[PDB]
Amino acid sequence: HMDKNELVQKAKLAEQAERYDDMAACMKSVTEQGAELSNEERNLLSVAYKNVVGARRSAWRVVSSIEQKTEGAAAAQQMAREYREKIETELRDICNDVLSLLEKFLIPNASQAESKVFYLKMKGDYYRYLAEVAAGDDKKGIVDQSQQAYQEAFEISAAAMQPTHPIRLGLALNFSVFYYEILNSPEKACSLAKTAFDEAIAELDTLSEESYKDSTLIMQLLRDNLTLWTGGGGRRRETQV
Amino acid sequence: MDKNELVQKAKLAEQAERYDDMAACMKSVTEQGAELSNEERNLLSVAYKNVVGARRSAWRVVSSIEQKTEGAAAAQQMAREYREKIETELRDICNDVLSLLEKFLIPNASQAESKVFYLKMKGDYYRYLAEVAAGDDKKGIVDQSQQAYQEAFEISAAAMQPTHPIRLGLALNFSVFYYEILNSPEKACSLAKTAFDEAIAELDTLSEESYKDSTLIMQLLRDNLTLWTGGGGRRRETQV
Repeated sequence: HMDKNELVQKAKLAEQAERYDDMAACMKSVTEQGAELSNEERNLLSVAYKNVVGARRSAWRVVSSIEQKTEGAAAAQQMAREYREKIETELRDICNDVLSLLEKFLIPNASQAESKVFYLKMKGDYYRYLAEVAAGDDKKGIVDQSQQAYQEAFEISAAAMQPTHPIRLGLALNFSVFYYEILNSPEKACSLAKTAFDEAIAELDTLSEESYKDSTLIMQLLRDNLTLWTGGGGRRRETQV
Repeated sequence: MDKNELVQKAKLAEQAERYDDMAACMKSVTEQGAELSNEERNLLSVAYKNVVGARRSAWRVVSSIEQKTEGAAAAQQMAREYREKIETELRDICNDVLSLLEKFLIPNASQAESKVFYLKMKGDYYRYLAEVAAGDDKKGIVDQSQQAYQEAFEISAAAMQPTHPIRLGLALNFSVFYYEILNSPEKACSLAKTAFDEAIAELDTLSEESYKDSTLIMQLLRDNLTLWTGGGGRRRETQV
């Protein structure tokens, strides 16, 4: 059995090799050893599972579009439907894997506000991924679970973290996307993103260069979504005194 | 199920970039024992190139990292063991493809261009084995790759046009084999240059579609030749 250092070293090797199943298995093993993850181990775990589920999400959108495009061909549409359902099962199993890890190991032992916000955001993300493909009688509960987790994360970070903190900015980005795509609520999605951006830009100048670089990267994403969602109108071009 | 349904599933898997599914569909088609159509042959080879390719790239990444870590030793052992795990997956993939080629693809090939395709594929997958083999094991593997390429080469020189994409692709890969596996760069260059030159003389007779098919591979030959003969005193190019 590998100790923690060997598992982290192997997860980094697997990352460079783009072997994300291996990477996630290593970081799940690290997690279940029961010690609080460091910032870099948190990033390795989250990057690994995002890529693992990300392959299915992309494949799911492709096959869904083919299923919609072949509506006049029974055999072709049925084959695409069955293949989408197969991908969905994989996707749900990955989400349930992550959600179980968050509930059983990560969230209960998060002793600092930063890490708890990170894991509650992650819980919001993976219920959101479930909500992207939920289409039966469980969608309503899943959508609510996502919003509850995001909101709990928002509550802790609003009180414990500066608005420039990358975790708080990343939470605002994804929670905004949840409102836009899952709830079909563009006005709330935009005001949430705009508020987090405005609150950060007021303090951005006070950061060290390295922290500034980190914050600005996420603030770029908030800006890009706002511009995408509001088009040429709404946003007024900027000039400088 | 039926051959046609499996082919449709393979094409769906291709669009979803799920190459394990794609490869599994086309393996089942091959195992039905009927000669593959050109479309089926390309789906099979595309699928397994992607499946094996993921390990080939991972193996090179891990090898490169392993060769650039000199401060530690237990980390060095962990990097080696991870490479050996990737190696085992790579060999199993190659052995899977080589078994299909021996049992179904090469025996059922009724036309010259098909036999050259599969003999080239056999050369390719022994070459992938040769990329990771060591010692006495490597010699036999390299010989297997060379013998397959050479038989494909002799058939294609006799029976296929020099512009045929399969003949040109054989020249390209056989040339890389000479350069990289046999450490014979001049012979690799002469093989690439001769195939390129032999195809030039008949490009004028081709349809637009065949002209593009042939020249796309001739550009890969030229790319390797430019890479292998270096810039030397070459001045960078600008276009009016």
